[PDB]
Amino acid sequence: KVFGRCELAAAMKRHGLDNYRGYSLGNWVCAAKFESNFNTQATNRNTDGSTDYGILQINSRWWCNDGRTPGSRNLCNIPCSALLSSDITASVNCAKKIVSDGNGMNAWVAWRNRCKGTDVQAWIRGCRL
Ligand SMILES: [Cl-]
Ligand SMILES: [Cl-]
Ligand SMILES: [Cl-]
Ligand SMILES: [Cl-]
Ligand SMILES: [Cl-]
Ligand SMILES: [Cl-]
Ligand code: NA
Repeated sequence: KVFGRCELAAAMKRHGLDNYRGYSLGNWVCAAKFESNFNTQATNRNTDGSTDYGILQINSRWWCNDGRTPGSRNLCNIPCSALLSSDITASVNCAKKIVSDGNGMNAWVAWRNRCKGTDVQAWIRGCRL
């Protein structure tokens, strides 16, 4: 599913991401924009052979099992395929674990480089929520 900007912002808000671990909603929408362009089916293979899945490009090295990342962990206890669903639940719940792990949203290198320090509220402007 490719989400619209306000649609995703509403869906993330319904799933408990507004102010989660103190990150306003615009952080989460900005991160998804540059990670996936709001496409739940986005995948990309990393240099080391692991693969990132879904609207927030969650990595099989640490977070999910795709059966093809030898020696990796599955800290969200999900198949990576779960993260491609039109329903964002699995992605959201796994993102909550990730952002709770010590490094906050810096885990998303695109968030650090493109969203952090910026006017992230712009990302939810004009949306009804
Ligand atoms: Cl947009
Ligand atoms: Cl695994
Ligand atoms: Cl959803
Ligand atoms: Cl933090
Ligand atoms: Cl990253
Ligand atoms: Cl509300
Ligand atoms: Na894994």
